[PDB]
Amino acid sequence: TLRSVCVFCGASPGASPVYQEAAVALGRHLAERGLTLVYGGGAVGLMGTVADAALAAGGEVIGIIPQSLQEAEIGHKGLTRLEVVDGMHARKARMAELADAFIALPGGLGTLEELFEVWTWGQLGYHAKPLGLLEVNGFYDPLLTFLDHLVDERFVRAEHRGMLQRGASPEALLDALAAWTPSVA
Amino acid sequence: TLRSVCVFCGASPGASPVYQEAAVALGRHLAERGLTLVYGGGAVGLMGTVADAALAAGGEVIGIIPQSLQEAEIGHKGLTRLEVVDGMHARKARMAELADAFIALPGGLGTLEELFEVWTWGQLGYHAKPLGLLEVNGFYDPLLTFLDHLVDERFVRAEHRGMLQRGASPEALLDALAAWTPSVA
Repeated sequence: TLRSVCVFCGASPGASPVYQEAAVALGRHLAERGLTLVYGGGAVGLMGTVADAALAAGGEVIGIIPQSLQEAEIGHKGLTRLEVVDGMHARKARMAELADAFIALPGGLGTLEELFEVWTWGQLGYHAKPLGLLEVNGFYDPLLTFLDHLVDERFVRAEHRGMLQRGASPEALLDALAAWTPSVA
Repeated sequence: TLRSVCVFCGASPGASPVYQEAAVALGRHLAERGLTLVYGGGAVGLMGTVADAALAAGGEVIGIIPQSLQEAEIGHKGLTRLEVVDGMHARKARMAELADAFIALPGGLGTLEELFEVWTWGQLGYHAKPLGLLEVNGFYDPLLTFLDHLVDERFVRAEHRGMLQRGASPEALLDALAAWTPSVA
């Protein structure tokens, strides 16, 4: 049973409307499902979009932001709660602490470092929470090819590769996350 | 002027001899160049290989390991120094502190989370040190395709994308890192 899902996503909006459309769909779906959205607390780019969509649908949203980005004034003013913490490391740990699962929408370097870090925490046995990519057109295609090469070349175990789900539909991806177990090897 | 280079690389050896051959070449080259090798301090997989090759060539090697991995007994016993620190976050920060540049050899999830984190630190203006991928056959090919998609889709700025160099030759990659400046946009 999922109750809260942490979403990682770009601080930019992306070069085309498809990214914002996916963000909207994800945000709306989480709220419709009774799930709490946990995220980095921004009002810019896809961060803004996913939070606004969840809020507009009546969902609870918890933003977790380091003081450094907060005084850079990027912080959302309409959330259920906006938690200001001491540093990026504390931020990521808090986000993970409150989440039952993790979803990456498209984003850049920060989105990817968040995802790979939480994934590594799973690999190392710090949590057993599933992760997933919300696919938007072919955005994640080459990353997926790369990630499967890691398994073929034996730098990543099949069971750790299997912590990462994927789907183009928020409903189908959330279903996969909610049901995820190491038993389906 | 580079004096120390931090290398990120797999804790596994990889499915074929090409990975270890590259690691050996990199390690040897750093030492031949008078550069200090900074790394995660392991004796397993490509970590072991790069360190051994640098040591065999007479180079200085500094390993930085969290107490948690140290008491999991993966720590190299023949380095110039092996620094045991408090946590993964401290580890990464120390590694960055001692490094003038960063190189990723092939690896898995941990290698990638290290790389993307240090890259993000650069993007955010915490350091202005270059990063590079040591290419081994077509290993990094799909990652590179993905990374260029991030720029096309405007989730990553061209100037931040340009902090990451690449090369199949340790000599040519180190040359690119040593010379790197934001001016070559």
